[PDB]
Amino acid sequence: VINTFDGVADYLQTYHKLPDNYITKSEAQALGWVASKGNLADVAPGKSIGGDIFSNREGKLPGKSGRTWREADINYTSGFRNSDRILYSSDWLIYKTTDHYQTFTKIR
Amino acid sequence: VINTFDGVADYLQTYHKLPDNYITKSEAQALGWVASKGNLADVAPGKSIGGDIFSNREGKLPGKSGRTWREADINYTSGFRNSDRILYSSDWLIYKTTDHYQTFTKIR
Amino acid sequence: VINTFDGVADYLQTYHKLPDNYITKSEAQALGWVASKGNLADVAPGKSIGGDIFSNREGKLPGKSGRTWREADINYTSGFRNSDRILYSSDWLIYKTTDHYQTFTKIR
Repeated sequence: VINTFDGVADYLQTYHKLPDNYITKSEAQALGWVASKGNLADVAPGKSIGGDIFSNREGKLPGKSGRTWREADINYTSGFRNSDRILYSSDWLIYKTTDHYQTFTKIR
Repeated sequence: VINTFDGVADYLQTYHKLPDNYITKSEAQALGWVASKGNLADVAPGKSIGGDIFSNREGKLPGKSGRTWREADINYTSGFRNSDRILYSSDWLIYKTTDHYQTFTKIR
Repeated sequence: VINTFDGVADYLQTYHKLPDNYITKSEAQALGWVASKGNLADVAPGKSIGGDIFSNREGKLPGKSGRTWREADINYTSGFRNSDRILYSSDWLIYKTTDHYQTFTKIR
């Protein structure tokens, strides 16, 4: 019902209480809601996950002795992580994937 | 593949079973999926979180003896909670924040 | 700051490290982030939840001896599940709901 900055501010000034569409964290929890901790934006705004080791167990990326592969999320703003990743090797080859490691394209 | 109301209804009438893009809750779980309880819309449609105490440990909001601050989510429809909050004091001052308590603007 | 395929690839080639907006999974976790397992697209791309028994305890759907009701998600792509469901009986009657089982409309 009422959930805008000005709509809520005016209601608070007039009635001295929040509109009927609001419930406290306790009430929400009593109903079965458990706050998710999966949105990276909540704990680290403007950041993205990246720098971890990609095993390359499938072998779709070119292997070599001493070469390790790493990954980083691309196009992430907030919410759930997507399927876009950039893969880079210790010797600097760069690949991309937009389908969560199903296929790769060399981009440099 | 097939996931619309009419596409699924016609497939059910013709084949008497769901299309190959559907899996039961058990099957999804066997694969590693665990239903999230973080979407407030699932347990309380049309509602928003609001009314809880805001500590104001940082002191960006004007303090006073006997004055307590509370908050409420703004612009929430469903899914993850955003960074929009309205702050109101026991004596009725009103502020807003759009960056999850980083900065505040007096709006009344 | 830098999170596009070409922006990140060029930064990696020039500086040999990810931009300052990236943090590893460990670092994110140290900060309080716990990867959600609630996005079906992560474990089963292109799939939707469907085929489970709908109890019909409320009785808004026509009951009969030997008739069981089942449901399936509609319009799902990724992220949180929505409120769209198709209900079908053992004897093939088809209904739809767009408000998470509050109201139903016979569609076949």
